[PDB]
Amino acid sequence: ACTKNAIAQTGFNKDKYFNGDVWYVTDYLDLEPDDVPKRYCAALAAGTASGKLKEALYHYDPKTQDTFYDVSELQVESLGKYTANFKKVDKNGNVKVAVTAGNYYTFTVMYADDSSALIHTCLHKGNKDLGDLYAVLNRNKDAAAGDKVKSAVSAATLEFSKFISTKENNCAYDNDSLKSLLTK
Ligand code: HEM
Repeated sequence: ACTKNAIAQTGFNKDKYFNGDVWYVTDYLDLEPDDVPKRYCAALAAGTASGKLKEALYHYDPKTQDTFYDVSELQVESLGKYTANFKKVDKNGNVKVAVTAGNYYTFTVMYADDSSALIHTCLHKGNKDLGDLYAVLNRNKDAAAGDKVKSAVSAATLEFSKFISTKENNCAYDNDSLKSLLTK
């Protein structure tokens, strides 16, 4: 179960965040015990496509090889805070699991600049939530976390030392598929 009302960044710049480009997860923190694997990778694209606010997600377990993509339309709750009902798709946007009530995530942009971001998500999927999940993002998949985003982690009353890095998993991303999925 999720327990945090994450606060969106003051002055959040939606058009810069949702510019159609890719964000890589470099570090993550799940508040719940062994909610997610210790070794993981993930990335997303975020943009407006034909007037609609969209995200495309990619998940890959580097040990089991489990791979999936998602597309969602984001609804606005407030500046930087969204509710997303997702559909599981292949990399080409063909639907594998349709949108359904009960399958949604919330998404809060706590900090962002042109290169880095801190987000919170709460996943709801039928019978399961995946507890509060924080993610440090970068435009460069290999970037070490800089002072702006590390300071934002501190300002959220979190300890960056507890975040788990994704960097040592050899993950490789299809950033072309992520961008194209925004339209699907
Ligand atoms: C970057 C932000 C992230 C968002 C918005 C997000 C969102 C989601 C969504 C919507 C699903 C369900 C997809 C489907 O069934 O079609 C999912 C599943 C999952 N995510 Fe994330 N995720 C993100 C990052 C992560 C990270 C960094 C981990 C870390 C380990 C992670 C681990 C998982 C796991 C293991 C599942 C499978 C859950 C299951 O079905 O039991 N996610 N995520």
